[PDB]
Amino acid sequence: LPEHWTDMNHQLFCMVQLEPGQSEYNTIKDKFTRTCSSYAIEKIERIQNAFLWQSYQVKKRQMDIKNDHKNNERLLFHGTDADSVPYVNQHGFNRSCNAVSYGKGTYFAVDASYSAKDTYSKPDSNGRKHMYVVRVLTGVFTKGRAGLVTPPPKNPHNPTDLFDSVTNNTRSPKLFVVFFDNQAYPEYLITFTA
Amino acid sequence: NLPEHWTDMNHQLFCMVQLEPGQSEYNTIKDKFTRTCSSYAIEKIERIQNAFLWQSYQVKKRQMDIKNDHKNNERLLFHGTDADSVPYVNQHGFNRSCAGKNAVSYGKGTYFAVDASYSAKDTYSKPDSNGRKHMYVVRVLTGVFTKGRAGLVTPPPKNPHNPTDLFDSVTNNTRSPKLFVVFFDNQAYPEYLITFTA
Ligand SMILES: O=C1N=NC(=O)c2cc(OCC3CC3)ccc21
Repeated sequence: LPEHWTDMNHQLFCMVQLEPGQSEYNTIKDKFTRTCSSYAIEKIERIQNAFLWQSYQVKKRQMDIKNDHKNNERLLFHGTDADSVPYVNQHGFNRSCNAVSYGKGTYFAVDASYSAKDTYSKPDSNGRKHMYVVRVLTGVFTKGRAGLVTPPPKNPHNPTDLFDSVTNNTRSPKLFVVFFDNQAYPEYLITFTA
Repeated sequence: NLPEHWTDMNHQLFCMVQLEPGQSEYNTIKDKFTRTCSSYAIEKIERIQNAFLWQSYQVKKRQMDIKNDHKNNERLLFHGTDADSVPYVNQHGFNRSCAGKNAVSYGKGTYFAVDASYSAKDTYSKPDSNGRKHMYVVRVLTGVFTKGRAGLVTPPPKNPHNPTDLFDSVTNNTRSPKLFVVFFDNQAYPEYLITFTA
């Protein structure tokens, strides 16, 4: 389990509220405020989910072998409604659960501002919005298209050797779509307001 | 962590191994199959050695074994499919996003049968242009299960007031289970591919 995690008293799930002004809080706050400096942060919580982390690290080791190099991982944003937060904290991201123009997967934004739209981070009855900071195994990617259920093949002559993810634009990506469980680890939950 | 009876794959991550009749491994799968499908004949039985699917599956099994209270979480079940799906299942396993609607739906997931006779239906194991039918024998993490419902995209909660604490799978009938539905990747390991004909 990672260094920066705090002790869980032999439990396998904890949401840990970060201390404002310490290094970890400042790093995550800066990634958000790059594009969302007009929003008010109520809190940032570290997601310590041992089972999700295990399953994700296994996928990461496998993708590092398959792709014959590292650099398979990116930090991305995911806005969601308050009713989905408990599910994501416990079970992560489920493609089976908005527009799906680049395929039937889970969508992650490069910019917090994109995930901050009310259609994604729906304001709850008290006006609070929720956005995850997500470790995503984007790996080797191609342009997506409507109706994909998995990424395309890297060569139609080996139809089972797939891209790891798809994007809106391969030269200047602003979103990524992954199509498999455990390709995304929800690392921080930001609670914020307009 | 690959099983010690697998054949050497020489740094490769995937191998299909043809089993020999007379070996206990071939004969127990043949018996499991013929118990309900004695009218069909087996062409061959291949052991699926997929290092990546095995690792992800064994991680999910250890997690369910920890979470559940000394349960037998794992059953050996059947899955009939078309020849066009065999290369994908062999490499990537069972994808709920590719699943057909079942004639009796207990949820939107991947279906597994207790009896080979059910998977032997032409609806599931579609005969290819040479008349070969294909059925996987599958390690499935059924865990703790309940009767499913056609609307499900995940197993239901055990308790409505704790919506995130889920059953592991659903069935058609908890007293006499004949099918299981799983809603997550890496909850099933395709262990053997049976090729068979009328
Ligand atoms: O942050 C997000 N949370 N949920 C989404 O569905 C989502 C979707 C998304 O791109 C969808 C548009 C059609 C290409 C971007 C971000 C998010």
